Amino acid sequence: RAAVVCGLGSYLPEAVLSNDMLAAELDTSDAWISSRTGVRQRHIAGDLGSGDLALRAASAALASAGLERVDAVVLATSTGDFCCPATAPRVAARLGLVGALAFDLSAAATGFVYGLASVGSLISAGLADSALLVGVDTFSHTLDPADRSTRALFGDGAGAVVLRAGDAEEEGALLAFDLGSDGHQFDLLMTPAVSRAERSSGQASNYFRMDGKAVFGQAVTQMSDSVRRVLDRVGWQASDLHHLVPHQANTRILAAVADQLDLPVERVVSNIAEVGNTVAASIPLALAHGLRQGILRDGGNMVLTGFGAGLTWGSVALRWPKIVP
Amino acid sequence: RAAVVCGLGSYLPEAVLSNDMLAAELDTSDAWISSRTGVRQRHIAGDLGSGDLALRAASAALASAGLERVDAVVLATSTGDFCCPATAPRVAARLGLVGALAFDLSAAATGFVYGLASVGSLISAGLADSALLVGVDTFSHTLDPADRSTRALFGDGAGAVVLRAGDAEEEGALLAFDLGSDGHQFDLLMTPAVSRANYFRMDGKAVFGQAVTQMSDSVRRVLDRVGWQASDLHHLVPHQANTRILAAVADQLDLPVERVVSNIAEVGNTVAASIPLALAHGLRQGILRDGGNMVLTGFGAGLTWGSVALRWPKIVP
Repeated sequence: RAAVVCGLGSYLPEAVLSNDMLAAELDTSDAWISSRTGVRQRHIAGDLGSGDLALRAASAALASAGLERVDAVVLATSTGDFCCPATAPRVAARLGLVGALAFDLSAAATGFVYGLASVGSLISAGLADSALLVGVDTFSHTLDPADRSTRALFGDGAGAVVLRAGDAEEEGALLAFDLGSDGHQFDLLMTPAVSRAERSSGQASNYFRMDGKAVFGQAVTQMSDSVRRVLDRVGWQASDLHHLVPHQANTRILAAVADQLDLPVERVVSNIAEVGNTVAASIPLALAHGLRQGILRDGGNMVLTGFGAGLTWGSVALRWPKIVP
Repeated sequence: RAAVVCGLGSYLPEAVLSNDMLAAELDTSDAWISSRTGVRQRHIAGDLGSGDLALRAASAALASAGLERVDAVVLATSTGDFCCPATAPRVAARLGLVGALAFDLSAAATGFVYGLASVGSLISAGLADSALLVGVDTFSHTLDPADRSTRALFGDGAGAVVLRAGDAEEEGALLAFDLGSDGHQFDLLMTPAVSRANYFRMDGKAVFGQAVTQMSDSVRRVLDRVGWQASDLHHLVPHQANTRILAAVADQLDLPVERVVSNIAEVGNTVAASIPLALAHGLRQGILRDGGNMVLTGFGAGLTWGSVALRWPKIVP
């Protein structure tokens, strides 16, 4: 009993932050923003929360799958609408799926990969026959207004897939996983929790921070090595890969991952220039981009891979199924 | 391939807020608190976060299982140490684990039950051979200091089990599940995210009816799935919502309260930690029957609910 991908959907908020806007706001330049990140625009949730974005992505994903019900709704997010409860139950209800198994999973930029492991396993174990997994984050709400580095990189969005029970020989079946963590380096990427004083005031200044230099080099190796492990597990060489869909960490990181694997860079699916780094949403948003562009091959050998806060990392191998755009 | 419970552990913070202390601070009474909630004391985390409590609970559960290591750590919590990342990776690291599969799961007071489903399924599907599940919450950090209802009810703590790969015939095997939600009713139990430009609140009256009805129905559904009647249960171990809710669930299910495991008087309502802390209490008291028919059940914010059936295994304290 396998878990099979059978639907894809996504949603990006309407508002866009350009380099020109960001340069004007923070008294910097267009050059600096592109140079450092290669990101030219990022979508900004504004008054919308992760729940709102997830709802739109999930509805589109259900239409894609040709299904009007699923047994489970899981959100991979670090930017839930509340501290308590999870966002997933509300999203499930707003999809007309009251009664569904629903919860949020926290694994930062590796959330979508961990999400696939969790939902895929629920289906394989017989606790659900179908599921929505939504990778969604609204990191823009959590950025320091004065910080040009993070504001240049991060954007908001949601991407969703539908999984169903199936056979391991079907296109879209999740074939092998690599999953890990290194909590010894937990402090490298962080958005602190609100203090009790901040909760009392009704104002928090708990902003996302990252050690950019320390994150770059490690991110490349972490994802490259994780891909290699899953390639070895499924019996593929790097050359057998048609599609590599990494967490869109930064512009340089994506090509650097290909370099380590001696994989042609053109095989890396990337839209980081148009949407920025959307954390848990990055992989399914990149998938949606590939599908829009007709890049994704029916039955093509594919690996999805992530690395992020925790630290966390992981990869999943599958053959890409026929998905309705 | 089943997931089998093979260890139990817990940790309560040292500090205790007694009814007498709370009565003194908010000008109420032991009588009012005990009548309303059934709570007589509760443990308060203070400077310790959920990560600290989870580490201690986890270490105890490993020792209970006779293991130094497992493949995975999941924390069921709504009060993690950070907004990003999860707390589970740090816990796994400090336990000396090897690149653990690690994340936090959010399902409020149903978190332990959802956790067993997620962790159990990871094991059953072959993604892990062993795992720690920690139900941990420090709700005291999120309560309004002037709110007598929530401060009377909630306490802090962590409880953990070890699960391992095994056979469905083994004692401790997770036998059947029920899991659900109703997000249309999300506003009944809530801790808002704080704006960067908000304490926990509950609608107690509305929550009471839903807690009783959803926990009762969830148990009935899981009983049907495993093939037991309520009268076959040796133990029901519910989320410790409050004493009146547990009594109403027992009556609704035609269960004697004597078979409902509860330590809410001693630890209060600890959200995700409530079920494993109740199990720990039961084992301490010598109440738990070796191989006994057991259902764990939760309901909470989301709204969420769910139940798991298993035969309780021989765990040596």
